[PDB]
Amino acid sequence: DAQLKFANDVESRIQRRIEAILSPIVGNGNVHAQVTAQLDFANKEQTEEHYSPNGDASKATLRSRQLNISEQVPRSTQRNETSNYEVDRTIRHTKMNVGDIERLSVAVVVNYKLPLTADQMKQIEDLTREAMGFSDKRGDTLNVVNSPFS
Amino acid sequence: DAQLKFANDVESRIQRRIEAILSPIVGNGNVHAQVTAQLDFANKEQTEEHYSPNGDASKATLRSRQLNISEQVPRSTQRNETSNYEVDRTIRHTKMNVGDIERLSVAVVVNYKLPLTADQMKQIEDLTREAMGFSDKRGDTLNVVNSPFS
Amino acid sequence: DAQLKFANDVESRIQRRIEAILSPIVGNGNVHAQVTAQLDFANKEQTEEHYSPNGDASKATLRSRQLNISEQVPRSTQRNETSNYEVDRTIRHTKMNVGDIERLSVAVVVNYKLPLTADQMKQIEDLTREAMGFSDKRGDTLNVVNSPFS
Amino acid sequence: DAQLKFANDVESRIQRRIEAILSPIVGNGNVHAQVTAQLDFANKEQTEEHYSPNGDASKATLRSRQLNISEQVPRSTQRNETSNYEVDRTIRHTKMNVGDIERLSVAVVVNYKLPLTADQMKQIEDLTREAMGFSDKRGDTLNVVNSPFS
Amino acid sequence: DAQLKFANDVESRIQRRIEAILSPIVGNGNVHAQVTAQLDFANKEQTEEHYSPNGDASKATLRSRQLNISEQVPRSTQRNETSNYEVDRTIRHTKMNVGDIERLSVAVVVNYKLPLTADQMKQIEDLTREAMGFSDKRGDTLNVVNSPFS
Repeated sequence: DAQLKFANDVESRIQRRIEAILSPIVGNGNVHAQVTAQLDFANKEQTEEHYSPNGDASKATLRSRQLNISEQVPRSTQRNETSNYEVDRTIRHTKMNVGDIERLSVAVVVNYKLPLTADQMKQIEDLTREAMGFSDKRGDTLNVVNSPFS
Repeated sequence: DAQLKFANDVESRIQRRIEAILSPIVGNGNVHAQVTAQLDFANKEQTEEHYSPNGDASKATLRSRQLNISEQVPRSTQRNETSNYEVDRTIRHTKMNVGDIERLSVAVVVNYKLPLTADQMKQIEDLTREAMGFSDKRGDTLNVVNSPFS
Repeated sequence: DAQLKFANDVESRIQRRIEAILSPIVGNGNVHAQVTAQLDFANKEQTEEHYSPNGDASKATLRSRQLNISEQVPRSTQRNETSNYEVDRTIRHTKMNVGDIERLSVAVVVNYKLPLTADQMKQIEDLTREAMGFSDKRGDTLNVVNSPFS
Repeated sequence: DAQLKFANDVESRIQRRIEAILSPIVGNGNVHAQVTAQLDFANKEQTEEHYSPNGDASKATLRSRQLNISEQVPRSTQRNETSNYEVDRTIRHTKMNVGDIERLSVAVVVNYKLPLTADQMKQIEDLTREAMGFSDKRGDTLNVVNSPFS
Repeated sequence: DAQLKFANDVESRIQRRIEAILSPIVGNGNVHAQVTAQLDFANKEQTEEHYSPNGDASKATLRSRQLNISEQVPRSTQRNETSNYEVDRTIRHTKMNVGDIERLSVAVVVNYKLPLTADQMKQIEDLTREAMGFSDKRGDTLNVVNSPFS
């Protein structure tokens, strides 16, 4: 129902931003872009519970203790040891948001003026990458191609 | 719904600030910038509970104790020791805010006047970095390019 | 919602103060500054509980005691010792404030008059640092650059 | 909300005081100052509980006692000793105030008349330090610079 | 809120007193002073509980006693001794006042007439110190400087 409208709005934002940043370099209307946004709407909760290790005796936190030591001499021995500890704790209750951007894909066409060089193409690709909100974490994809218009 | 409007407002703030600081150096309208803000809306709580180590006998905090020591002479021995401790404690209840900036990305175009030199470009990049609120913690990204306008 | 307005007010205060202190040295309007304030709105509590160490017998605080000592002569021995202590205590309930400044970033442009020397630039940087409320604890950043206006 | 107004009032007080003390020496309006006050609004309580040491037998406060001593002659011995003490105590309930000054930073410009000498500059710095309410505990910072006005 | 007004009143009192005592010596209006009062508003209670030592047998206060002594002759012996004491006690409930002066700082300028000598300066400093309510306990600070007026 409304999910399509929300996705369309996000795509329109990113498209107008890319065109508005790249227009002053190449011209008024010699560039077009279309973006496809993979939105996620799955309601999601979470509850971590982290404990810091207290195995090493250097920073254990003893609340109690009992250390009995017998020794006879045929060197019989004995060593009992009860220990009650205290432990750190961290608890988060993260309730994710419905409507985030999980992945993007952008295709941009640039006009001749007649080929545009390689350095200018690379810097234009870089401007677009930075204007998208690019992130190699989400697996985003970009491809800018140069071909004469008609 | 409103998340897009809030993000648009934040982006507009940062954009107008960058342009207003960089305009007096390069000219009235010979620079443009577009920023993409990755906002986070996930409701999040937290509860730490930290304990200071009292393993070392130099600063333990004994509440009780009982130290029995027998010894016969065939040097039989014995050593019992019960200890009850007291421990420090820290407890925080951090309820994060919904609407913070998790990551930024800024693309800026500067005009010729005809190339601008390298030192001026570097100081302009540095001004922009400082005016953004840049932070290598959040993974922010900046790229300023110089190309003739049309 | 209102967080942007509060941040804008804080930034306006710091900006007007920096410009008002630096204007009489360099001129009426030959300087501009823009500041970006990283505000924190996360509601936060805390509860410390500190205990002073009473391990050393020089300043323990005994409430009770029982020290039995037997000895026979084959020098058999015995030594029992029960001890009940009293301990210091400190308890704070710190409820942090929502709306503090976690980090600042300031960019300032100064006009030619034609380069300004190095000593004057250093003292101007120092005036700005002192007028900000600078603090190397919060990780604040400052950068003042000199470039001709237009 | 109102925290900014309170901070502005405190800063105005300190600024007018510094200017009013330093004006009669250097002139009517040949000095300006701007101060940045780091105020603290975190609600804070506290509860100490101090105990004076009674380990040394020179000033213990015995409420009871029981000292049994047997001895046979093969010099067998015995010594039991129960002791009940009384201890001093101090208890404070300090509820800190919301709105104190945690740190200050002052920047002052003085006019030529043409350089002002070093001794006069040092005594002016000292007057300002004393008029601020300076304190090396809070980490306050002062810097007075001399530069011709325009 | 009102704390600033109370502090201003205290400062005005001390300032008018210092000027009124120092005026008849140096002249009608050839001296100015400005004081900065560090007031404390933290609500504070207290409860001491002091016990006088009764370890020494010279002034113990026995309520009961039981001293058994056996002796056989191989000189076997025995000595049991139970003692119940009575102890002094002092209890204060000090509820501090909100609005006391924790620290002062005074800066005074005196006019030429042309330097004023060292003895007169020292006695003027001493008059000011005595008129303040000076106290090396609170860490108060005074500095009087002589410079020509304009």
